[PDB]
Amino acid sequence: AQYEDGKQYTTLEKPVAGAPQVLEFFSFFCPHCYQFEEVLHISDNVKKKLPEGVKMTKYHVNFMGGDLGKDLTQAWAVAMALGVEDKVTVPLFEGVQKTQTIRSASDIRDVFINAGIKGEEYDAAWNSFVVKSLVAQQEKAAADVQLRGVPAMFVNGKYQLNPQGMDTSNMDVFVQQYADTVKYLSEK
Repeated sequence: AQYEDGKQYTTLEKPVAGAPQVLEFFSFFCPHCYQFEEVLHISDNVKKKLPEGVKMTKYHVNFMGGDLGKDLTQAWAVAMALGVEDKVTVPLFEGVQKTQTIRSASDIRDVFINAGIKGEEYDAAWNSFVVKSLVAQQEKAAADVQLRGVPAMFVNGKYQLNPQGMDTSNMDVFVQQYADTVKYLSEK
């Protein structure tokens, strides 16, 4: 076939019930994640090709960058709770990987302040049990698929995208193949 298990995707031997339709994992420490966000805009091109009725979920992971890695997962929870993902994603990536000015939880906070979120609102969110439970969700979703690498995308908790099985001559063509693959899997 044109799409083949083990080539553009793999099947989880242990399907995850009740999983989000399109579930993406990343880390601000993850160099291909940076490319995926800044250069390729994968998440955005996937959405443009997804059906009607399909929600997209994106979670941060703990296993990169030790203590700061965990801070970043909590910060991403704050971003989801406040609905400010699209304002902090780029400065967090650049602060961690480009300028390397994110070295503590306080520096993470600075990124949110500079993006216009008020200190009070940030600190209240950061310490909230709503964010606590949002951190729990991120961990449990990653735990469900025993995740040891990012970037990763899973469709309906049973298929996992396999970008190594796609040509990277052309960045545009790679993205469309990736997105078309998500669409196919979606309709599966």
